[PDB]
Amino acid sequence: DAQLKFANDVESRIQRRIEAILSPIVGNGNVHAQVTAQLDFANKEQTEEHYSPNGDASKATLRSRQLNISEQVPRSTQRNETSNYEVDRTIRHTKMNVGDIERLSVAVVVNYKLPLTADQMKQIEDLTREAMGFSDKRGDTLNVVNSPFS
Amino acid sequence: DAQLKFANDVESRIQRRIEAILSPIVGNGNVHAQVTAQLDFANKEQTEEHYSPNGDASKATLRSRQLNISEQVPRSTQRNETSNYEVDRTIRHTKMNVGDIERLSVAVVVNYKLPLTADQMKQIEDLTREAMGFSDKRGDTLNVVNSPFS
Amino acid sequence: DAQLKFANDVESRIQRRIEAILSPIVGNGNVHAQVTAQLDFANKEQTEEHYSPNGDASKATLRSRQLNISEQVPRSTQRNETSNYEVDRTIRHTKMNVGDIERLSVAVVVNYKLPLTADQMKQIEDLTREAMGFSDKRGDTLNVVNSPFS
Amino acid sequence: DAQLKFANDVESRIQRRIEAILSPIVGNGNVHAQVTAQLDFANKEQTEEHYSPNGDASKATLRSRQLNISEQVPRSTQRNETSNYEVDRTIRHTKMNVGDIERLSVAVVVNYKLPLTADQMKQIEDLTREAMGFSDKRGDTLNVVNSPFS
Amino acid sequence: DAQLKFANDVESRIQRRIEAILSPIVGNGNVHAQVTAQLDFANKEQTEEHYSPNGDASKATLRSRQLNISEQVPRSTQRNETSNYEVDRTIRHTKMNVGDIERLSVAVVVNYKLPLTADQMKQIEDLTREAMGFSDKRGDTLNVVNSPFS
Repeated sequence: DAQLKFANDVESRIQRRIEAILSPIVGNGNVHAQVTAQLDFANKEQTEEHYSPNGDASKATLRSRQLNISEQVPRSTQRNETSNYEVDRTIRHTKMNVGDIERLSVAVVVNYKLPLTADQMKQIEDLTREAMGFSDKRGDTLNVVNSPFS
Repeated sequence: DAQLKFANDVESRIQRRIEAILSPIVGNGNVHAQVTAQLDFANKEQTEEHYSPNGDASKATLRSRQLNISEQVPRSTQRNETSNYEVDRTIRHTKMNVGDIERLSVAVVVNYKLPLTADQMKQIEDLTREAMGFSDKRGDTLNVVNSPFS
Repeated sequence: DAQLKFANDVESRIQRRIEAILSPIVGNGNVHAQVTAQLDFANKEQTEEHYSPNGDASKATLRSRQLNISEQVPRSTQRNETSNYEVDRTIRHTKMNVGDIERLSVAVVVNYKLPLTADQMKQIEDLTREAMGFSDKRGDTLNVVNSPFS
Repeated sequence: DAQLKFANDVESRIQRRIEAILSPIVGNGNVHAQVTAQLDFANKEQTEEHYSPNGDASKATLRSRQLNISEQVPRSTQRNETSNYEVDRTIRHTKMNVGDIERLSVAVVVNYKLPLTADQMKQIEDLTREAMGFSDKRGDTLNVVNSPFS
Repeated sequence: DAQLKFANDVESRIQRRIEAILSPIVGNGNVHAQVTAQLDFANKEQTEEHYSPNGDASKATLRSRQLNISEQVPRSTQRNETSNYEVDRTIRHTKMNVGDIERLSVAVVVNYKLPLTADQMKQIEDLTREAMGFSDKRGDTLNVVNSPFS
């Protein structure tokens, strides 16, 4: 129902931003872009519970203790040891948001003026990458191609 | 719904600030910038509970104790020791805010006047970095390019 | 919602103060500054509980005691010792404030008059640092650059 | 909300005081100052509980006692000793105030008349330090610079 | 809120007193002073509980006693001794006042007439110190400087 409208709005934002940043370099209307946004709407909760290790005796936190030591001499021995500890704790209750951007894909066409060089193409690709909100974490994809218009 | 409007407002703030600081150096309208803000809306709580180590006998905090020591002479021995401790404690209840900036990305175009030199470009990049609120913690990204306008 | 307005007010205060202190040295309007304030709105509590160490017998605080000592002569021995202590205590309930400044970033442009020397630039940087409320604890950043206006 | 107004009032007080003390020496309006006050609004309580040491037998406060001593002659011995003490105590309930000054930073410009000498500059710095309410505990910072006005 | 007004009143009192005592010596209006009062508003209670030592047998206060002594002759012996004491006690409930002066700082300028000598300066400093309510306990600070007026 409304999910399509929300996705369309996000795509329109990113498209107008890319065109508005790249227009002053190449011209008024010699560039077009279309973006496809993979939105996620799955309601999601979470509850971590982290404990810091207290195995090493250097920073254990003893609340109690009992250390009995017998020794006879045929060197019989004995060593009992009860220990009650205290432990750190961290608890988060993260309730994710419905409507985030999980992945993007952008295709941009640039006009001749007649080929545009390689350095200018690379810097234009870089401007677009930075204007998208690019992130190699989400697996985003970009491809800018140069071909004469008609 | 409103998340897009809030993000648009934040982006507009940062954009107008960058342009207003960089305009007096390069000219009235010979620079443009577009920023993409990755906002986070996930409701999040937290509860730490930290304990200071009292393993070392130099600063333990004994509440009780009982130290029995027998010894016969065939040097039989014995050593019992019960200890009850007291421990420090820290407890925080951090309820994060919904609407913070998790990551930024800024693309800026500067005009010729005809190339601008390298030192001026570097100081302009540095001004922009400082005016953004840049932070290598959040993974922010900046790229300023110089190309003739049309 | 209102967080942007509060941040804008804080930034306006710091900006007007920096410009008002630096204007009489360099001129009426030959300087501009823009500041970006990283505000924190996360509601936060805390509860410390500190205990002073009473391990050393020089300043323990005994409430009770029982020290039995037997000895026979084959020098058999015995030594029992029960001890009940009293301990210091400190308890704070710190409820942090929502709306503090976690980090600042300031960019300032100064006009030619034609380069300004190095000593004057250093003292101007120092005036700005002192007028900000600078603090190397919060990780604040400052950068003042000199470039001709237009 | 109102925290900014309170901070502005405190800063105005300190600024007018510094200017009013330093004006009669250097002139009517040949000095300006701007101060940045780091105020603290975190609600804070506290509860100490101090105990004076009674380990040394020179000033213990015995409420009871029981000292049994047997001895046979093969010099067998015995010594039991129960002791009940009384201890001093101090208890404070300090509820800190919301709105104190945690740190200050002052920047002052003085006019030529043409350089002002070093001794006069040092005594002016000292007057300002004393008029601020300076304190090396809070980490306050002062810097007075001399530069011709325009 | 009102704390600033109370502090201003205290400062005005001390300032008018210092000027009124120092005026008849140096002249009608050839001296100015400005004081900065560090007031404390933290609500504070207290409860001491002091016990006088009764370890020494010279002034113990026995309520009961039981001293058994056996002796056989191989000189076997025995000595049991139970003692119940009575102890002094002092209890204060000090509820501090909100609005006391924790620290002062005074800066005074005196006019030429042309330097004023060292003895007169020292006695003027001493008059000011005595008129303040000076106290090396609170860490108060005074500095009087002589410079020509304009």
